[PDB]
Amino acid sequence: EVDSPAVRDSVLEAARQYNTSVVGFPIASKNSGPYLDYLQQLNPQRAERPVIASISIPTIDAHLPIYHGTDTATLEHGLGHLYGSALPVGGTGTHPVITGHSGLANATLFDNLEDVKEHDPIYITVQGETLKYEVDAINVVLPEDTKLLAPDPNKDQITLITCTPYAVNSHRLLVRAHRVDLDPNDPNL
Amino acid sequence: SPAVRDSVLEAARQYNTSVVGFPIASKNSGPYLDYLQQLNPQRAERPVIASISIPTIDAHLPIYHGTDTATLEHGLGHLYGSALPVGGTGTHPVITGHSGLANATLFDNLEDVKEHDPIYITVQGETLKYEVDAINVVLPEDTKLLAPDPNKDQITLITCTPYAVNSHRLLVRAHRVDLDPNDPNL
Repeated sequence: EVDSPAVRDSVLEAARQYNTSVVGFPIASKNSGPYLDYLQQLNPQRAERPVIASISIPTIDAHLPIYHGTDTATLEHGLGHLYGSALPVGGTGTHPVITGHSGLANATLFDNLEDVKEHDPIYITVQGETLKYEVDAINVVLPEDTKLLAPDPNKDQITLITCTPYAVNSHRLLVRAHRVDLDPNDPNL
Repeated sequence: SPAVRDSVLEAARQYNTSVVGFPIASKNSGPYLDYLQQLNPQRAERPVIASISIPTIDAHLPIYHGTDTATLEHGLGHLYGSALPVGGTGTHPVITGHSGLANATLFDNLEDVKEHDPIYITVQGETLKYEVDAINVVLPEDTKLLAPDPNKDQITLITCTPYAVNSHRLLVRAHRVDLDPNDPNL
C-alpha cells in the first residue's frame, strides 16, 4: 500500500539518499539519468505529476501542493521544486528551494509571500511526516543573484521564492527558514 | 570505433545538462551511479575517464571519476557536481590533484603554469584545447570561482598549496580555444 509506513519510510530514505548527490545549488534535459532519478523520488505510485509534498504557511493562510520541477504549467497550479536543490525531506546540509508565482489572476499561489515575517512557521508534509521550519531571512534580489540559496553543511534550511510582479524590473523575493522542533499538539497541524 | 566514441561523448553531454550548480555523495544514489557510467563504455570499476596534458610543466596525467582518497593517491579526480570534461558552453569541469605526495608526481608543478599556457584534454579519442586565463589562490571554503558561466566553456584545475602547508587552494582557470590540426604540442 502506497500510504503504508513501510512504503513511506522507504521513499523518505530513498529521497535522503538522492539528496546526498545534490552538491551545488541552482544558479536540464529531462531525459538525463539524474533528472529521471529525481522524478522517481517521492513518487512510489509512479505517477506522471505527483504531489511530492505540501506546504502550510498559516500566517498568510497558504496551503499548497509542491511538484517536481518548475515547468510553466506546474507553476500555474501549485509550487515547483527547483531541480538542483535537495528534496524537502530535511537533513543537515540540505537547502530545498520551492518556487511559486505571484500575480496570476485566477490563483493566489505565492501572491502574499511578501507578508510572511521573521519567526513565522512553515510546515512541510511529505510521505506522512510533517517538518517545521521557522523564517530567519527575507531578501529581495535580482534574478541572477542566487548566493543566498547555497546549502550550509551545518544547517537544515529551506527557501521559498517568488517574483515581484509589481516592480518594473524583475526581482526575486527569497524567504529563508531553518528547521525547528515540532510540537505534536501545535494548533496548525 | 568512431560511432561508439560519439555515443559515449553524447551521453556525457546529456549527463552534463543535469549539472545545475558547482561543487560548494552516496556512491549508490541514482545520480552518482549514472555519473560513474559516463565515459566508461567498458563498464570498468575505476576507469580513466580522460587524460590531461599541460606541456609547459610536463604533466601528462589520468583523470578518474570523483575525488575519493584512494583516487587522489594515484591520479587526478574529477569533482562530482561539475560538468564532465567533454566541452560545451556553460560547462565548468573541475579537476583536482595533490601536489606533495611521496609516491606520485601529480599537480606538484601546477604553480609554474603561466597565463596563456595551453591545456589539452583527451577524452574518447577527441582532444580539446584550453588556454589559461586566471590563476587564483584562495582558502578552501572559497569556491565562487568554480561557477559555470552560460556563455563560456571553461575548466579549472585545483591543487593544495603551498607545499607541505596546504592551507590554500591554487585554482587555474582556462577557456576553450580552437585546436589547430598542426599544433606543435601534438
